[PDB]
Amino acid sequence: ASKRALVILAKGAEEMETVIPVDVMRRAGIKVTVAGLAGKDPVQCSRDVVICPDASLEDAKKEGPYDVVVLPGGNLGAQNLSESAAVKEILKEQENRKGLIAAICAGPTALLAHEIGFGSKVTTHPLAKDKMMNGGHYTYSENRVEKDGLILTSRGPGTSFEFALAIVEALNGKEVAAQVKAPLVLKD
Amino acid sequence: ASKRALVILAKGAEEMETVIPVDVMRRAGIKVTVAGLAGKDPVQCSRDVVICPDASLEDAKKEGPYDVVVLPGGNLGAQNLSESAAVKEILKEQENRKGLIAAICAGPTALLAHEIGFGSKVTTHPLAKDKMMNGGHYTYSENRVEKDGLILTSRGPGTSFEFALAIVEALNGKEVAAQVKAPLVLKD
Repeated sequence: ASKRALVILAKGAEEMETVIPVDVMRRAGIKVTVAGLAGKDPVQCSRDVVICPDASLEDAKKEGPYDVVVLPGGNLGAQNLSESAAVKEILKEQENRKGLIAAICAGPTALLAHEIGFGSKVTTHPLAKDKMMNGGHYTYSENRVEKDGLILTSRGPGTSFEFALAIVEALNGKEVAAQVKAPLVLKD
Repeated sequence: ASKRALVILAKGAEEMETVIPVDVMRRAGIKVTVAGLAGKDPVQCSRDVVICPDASLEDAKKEGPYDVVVLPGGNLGAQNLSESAAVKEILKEQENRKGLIAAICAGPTALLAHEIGFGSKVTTHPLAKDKMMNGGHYTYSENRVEKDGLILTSRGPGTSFEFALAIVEALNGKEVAAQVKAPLVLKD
């Protein structure tokens, strides 16, 4: 009866945008797997923080399904996500079974690369807007967190807490989110 | 002409409170060393995020001095910090040369264990107040970030961005802090 979250971690990911959702989701009792795109080896994030994944993406793919698939940002991380055929397969399957897809900052741009969620309202980092909107396949929002159907997006490192709590609210409900939020000492 | 920051990482540290300052400080051009209390080996943080330090604390001690020494929180992390004689020596030396000491959430309680900064106004997580105030050696503040002389403290994971930007403002000034803050997409 435990919800499961997959966080996909590639070289160049924004480490804050990775650790904050992972931590918050585990405070909410979600089973999170931090899966390394390239294997089980340690991953050098964008600001040189180095994180050891729980599993390779190949292994974690076999222990699905997941209630949420999480795509962190960071410009080089999103590009690695956008180029990976394993990500495409994971996202297409998640879309088909109507599971949640969550992406933050530059992360949403992998959705475009993989033709995921066309027609949805999404947000990105302001610096990633032109890229996400190439072709007019989505509608752009400047809300800090945006959710349209099964696509949940958010804007940058400083929205990471709101993004994570929104995932918690979607999976476990508003009261768990409120209970997890209080000890964090957030402003709003 | 590069400012240097030491972040001391022990088993059980709050990973958000570790990654956010490290990342923000590196965006500001500070040379940060993430030093593992127990050695160069990977460290299991409080929510099971596993981080590889840059150096052991023994090695990093030799490449000082540092403009700021940073103590993350997490209850078991702070207790490991509070029990370590190497931390005591690092903090006492930092106090004597009037360098900045920054601690967040439960982190400040290591200051008490090591008799650092008595008489200063400090803040902690609300849950760590009774422990920090044992003996009346400090004055308690409920400000989200508190700075009194060379002691900079802050309250919890959700204050981590404000805490980090305050370190940046102290080391590099208000304009660098403002410049680093803007791309993060913080609310206030």
